[PDB]
Amino acid sequence: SKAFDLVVIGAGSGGLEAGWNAATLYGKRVAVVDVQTSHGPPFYAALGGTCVNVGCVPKKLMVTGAQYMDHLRESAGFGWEFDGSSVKANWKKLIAAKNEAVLDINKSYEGMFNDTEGLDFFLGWGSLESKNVVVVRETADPKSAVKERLQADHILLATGSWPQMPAIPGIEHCISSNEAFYLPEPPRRVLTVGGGFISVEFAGIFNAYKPPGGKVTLCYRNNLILRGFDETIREEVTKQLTANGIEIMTNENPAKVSLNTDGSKHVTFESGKTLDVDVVMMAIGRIPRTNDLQLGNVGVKLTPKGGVQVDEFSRTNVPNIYAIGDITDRLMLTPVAINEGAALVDTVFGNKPRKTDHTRVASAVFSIPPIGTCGLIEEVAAKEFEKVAVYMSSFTPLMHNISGSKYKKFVAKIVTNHSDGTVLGVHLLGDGAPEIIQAVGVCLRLNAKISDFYNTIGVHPTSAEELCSMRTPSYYYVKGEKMEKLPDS
Amino acid sequence: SKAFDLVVIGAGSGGLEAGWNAATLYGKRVAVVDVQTSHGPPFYAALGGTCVNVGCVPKKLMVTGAQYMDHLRESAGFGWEFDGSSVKANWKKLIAAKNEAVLDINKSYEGMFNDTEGLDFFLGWGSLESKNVVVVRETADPKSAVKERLQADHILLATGSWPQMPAIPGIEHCISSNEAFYLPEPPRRVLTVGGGFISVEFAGIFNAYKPPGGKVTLCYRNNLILRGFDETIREEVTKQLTANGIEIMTNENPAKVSLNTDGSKHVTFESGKTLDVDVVMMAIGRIPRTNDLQLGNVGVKLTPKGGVQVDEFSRTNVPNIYAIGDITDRLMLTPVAINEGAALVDTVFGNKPRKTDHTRVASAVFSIPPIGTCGLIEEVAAKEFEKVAVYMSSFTPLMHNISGSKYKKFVAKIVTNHSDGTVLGVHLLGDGAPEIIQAVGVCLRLNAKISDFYNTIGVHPTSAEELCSMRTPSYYYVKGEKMEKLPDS
Ligand SMILES: Cc1cc2nc3c(=O)[nH]c(=O)nc-3n(C[C@H](O)[C@H](O)[C@H](O)COP(=O)(O)OP(=O)(O)OC[C@H]3O[C@@H](n4cnc5c(N)ncnc54)[C@H](O)[C@@H]3O)c2cc1C
Ligand SMILES: Cc1cc2nc3c(=O)[nH]c(=O)nc-3n(C[C@H](O)[C@H](O)[C@H](O)COP(=O)(O)OP(=O)(O)OC[C@H]3O[C@@H](n4cnc5c(N)ncnc54)[C@H](O)[C@@H]3O)c2cc1C
Repeated sequence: SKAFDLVVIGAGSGGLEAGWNAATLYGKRVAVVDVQTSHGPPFYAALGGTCVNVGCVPKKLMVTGAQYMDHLRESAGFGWEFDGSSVKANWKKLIAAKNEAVLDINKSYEGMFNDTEGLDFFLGWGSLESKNVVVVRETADPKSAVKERLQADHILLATGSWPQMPAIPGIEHCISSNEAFYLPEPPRRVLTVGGGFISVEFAGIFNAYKPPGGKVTLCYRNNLILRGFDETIREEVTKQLTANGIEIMTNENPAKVSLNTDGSKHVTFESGKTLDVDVVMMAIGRIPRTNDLQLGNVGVKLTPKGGVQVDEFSRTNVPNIYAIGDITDRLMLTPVAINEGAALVDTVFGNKPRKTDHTRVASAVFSIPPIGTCGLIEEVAAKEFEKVAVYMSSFTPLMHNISGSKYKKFVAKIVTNHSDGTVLGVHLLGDGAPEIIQAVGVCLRLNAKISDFYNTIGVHPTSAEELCSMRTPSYYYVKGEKMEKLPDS
Repeated sequence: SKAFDLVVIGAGSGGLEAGWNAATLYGKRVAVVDVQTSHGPPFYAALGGTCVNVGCVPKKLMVTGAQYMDHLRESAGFGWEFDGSSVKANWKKLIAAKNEAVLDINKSYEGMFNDTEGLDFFLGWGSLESKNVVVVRETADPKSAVKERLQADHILLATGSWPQMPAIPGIEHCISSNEAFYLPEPPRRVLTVGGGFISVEFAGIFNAYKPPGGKVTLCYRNNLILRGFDETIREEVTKQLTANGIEIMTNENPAKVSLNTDGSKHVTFESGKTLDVDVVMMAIGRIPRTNDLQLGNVGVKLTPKGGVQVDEFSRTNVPNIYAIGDITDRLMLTPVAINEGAALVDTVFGNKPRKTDHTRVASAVFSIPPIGTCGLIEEVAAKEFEKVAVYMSSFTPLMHNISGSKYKKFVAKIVTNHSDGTVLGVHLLGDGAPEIIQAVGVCLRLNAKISDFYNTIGVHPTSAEELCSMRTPSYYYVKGEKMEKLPDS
């Protein structure tokens, strides 16, 4: 067995940050375990994590590809002429370019390990033998051959999450986001199941790359997609996906899937409705990846919903064992996992406690058009504060009247504590929204007030200047009650 | 003769804000004077101002159209196929769409005047008869017939600026940005004269719409374009314009222009080099429009360079006469002019003095790719502060390695006071830059430190998140001198 200050199980976003920082900033001896060195089947995730291999990085490339469908059409309003009937979207090329880009990242990460002293990679499946020993095996099977036994002063659990699949008849005919990344050809008809960001993101990707006579359908078991997001924006994204040819089935959920004779899938819904598609993609949730770690050997406690139970400092109930990222089933974001890994390492090896702030985190949805958001939505804020103000701007930007995409209304909302003007949340929908919101996150850290926004001089002409052009609330909540104007008193 | 609380000469960015505020917020009687009711020849600007008619608004629509040249090309990396030889950029269509959009704004300003009590528009040329009378005439000639005599308690000068044309033989064969907006056809060969934002922005526009066998040349009298901007950005923009097929002639300046027998232009540079082009667009500066105001009648004082001299509250040497916007030859931006207009009105009619902060104003250049900037460049900071740190990131984002535009390095630079970490300037080059910098403007009003950026959680994947990923200075200025590391002293 080999001895290490820190052993990390999972070479993903959080795991690599922790490992890199411990080794290069604190001079510790670090071991990092992952199940394969490059993306794709059989394990999908790999060295670099979910985000690099089957997540943020590849899907952003694919969304960027999808945006060209809109660009090509929209150029005509600006005088661009070309043979429309010659236009074809080559999925095979997209996927091949994506694969090369992901592989290049895989390769650079193994170059990092090769070049970095005291930071070593171990290929295999990690699990807990005792509270000081990580065993590395050939496969996920607990009975597979032992490759390595790693003695660890500290153990970090960073194995992320995995797609949830519903227990319905014909689930074997369905796929998840994992497989979506490797489809040999683009589906003519596809059902995306779920109303969260993965389902909305992929619907837009499939919508652009669909062969002729194609149809993308997204279904969601409740009334309105994208729960947790601003309600205006939820309603507007629904309208804007619809206007780009995507069918949105709300209050619907698959009961059953079967094969048609030609090989296509026949979906039956709980309500009795039916749909024939070429691909059914489940995006109904991601669950912490705890099953292979043999946590019962050491008694690391889990949450009711299956995450590793931690405190604010990422500590489990076992003293030298920690958990960060998706395995904790909190905020499933890459930069949050990274921030968590860095704080952990500062605490443990730097001996100066640091915890990640999980509030006021800026995030994005790469829908078409995209969402950018930071902080509280108005419903949540109205429950915590007696007086809240909402500043709303919503209209089609000029260039989209010219482009023909008149449906692309840009939404900008600011939610404040109206007692002192403190900005509680900012919510954006439209082109550039993810890029705009980043520095907004810095503003909220500094406890910006609405006056800090409107007293800042705009950049003209942009969409972002709308954030600096709102002085009078559109409406209020007074102890939970929505109203246009404050009572005369 | 008509009596008014406020008479505004010039119905542009600053004038309209001031007029609207005085009428609607303070209930004053206001007159606003402009020379045209809609955009275009002979006087180009009109109701709405330079920005609405021959500036920011149409310019941005035209750059947006220009971006499609890149989009169509870059789509191929993501699998998009089409008949490339069928591609045509219809300049006439762009201009027609631009015109309708501008005209729509012209028309809406007329409804504003009609619906608003005590806010009236007068068509004609405004000038000062005396301290308390603005005279409106048919033309700029002070001998032309009087249309109106407006008795004014207060007078606001807001006539903006006008293109500078060098005194060279054959200047009559050259145009400015004004005429560029109305060219009947797109020029095959064009020379844009100047290294500032207008010359660069139009170079990009003409480059996208040029007919077959076209060439855009930009010339600049000194060594490196875009003086006043970040040095890394100046160098990068030069590289990236060149890579998109624009010729940049540095250390060259037109000495004369003559008309060829085919109507094209023969340019001779001070060096003796020559170049044949179809259009010569002068973009060597903009100078305050003071001549037609007959300021000598009242003795309003001008600065050495020709602007109306004002204090920080926009007051002239004459108590009831004020000046804002480009006529003051300070910061020539629409939102600054607007902010000055609002502050002046609060001061004069609210009797609570307010002034515009001309520091840390965010701004953009809509080059391809675009620049976004706020605050000080490092050479300027190194003079005001004893120790400054520069945080720098410059690389081609993944998508542009796939797109084929490998020359598109995104540049992010933060300049700080290294004594306390206070952010002094932020400078960006690349897609989204103008949108990213807006909320950065808010951050600098809040006196953000570098640590406020790097302790903010990133939105991934974005270009903007680079701003939150820089912890270690790339280099420093100590007592005005550049060095990679701080001295041990
Ligand atoms: C389709 C999709 C799109 C997404 N888009 C975004 C986005 O746009 N922005 C964003 O911020 N986030 C996005 N995410 C979420 C983001 O990918 C995760 O939040 C982040 O990757 C979690 O990081 P982590 O360190 O917790 O784990 P991961 O990055 O998932 O890394 C866990 C690693 O552990 C390995 N592993 C698992 N079991 C073992 C074992 N027992 N032994 C050894 N190794 C093991 C896995 O192979 C994996 O590489 C997306 C996710 C998906 C699925
Ligand atoms: C090509 C170009 C691109 C630009 N791009 C941007 C940009 O992207 N972002 C930005 O912030 N700024 C931009 N600007 C600058 C911006 O347009 C100006 O800073 C702004 O319009 C100035 O506002 P103003 O109120 O001072 O004057 P203006 O908006 O120019 O208004 C002055 C008005 O007064 C009228 N007038 C003149 N003389 C008389 C007279 N004697 N009697 C009656 N009326 C008169 C004129 O017709 C004009 O309408 C651009 C300018 C140009 C030329």
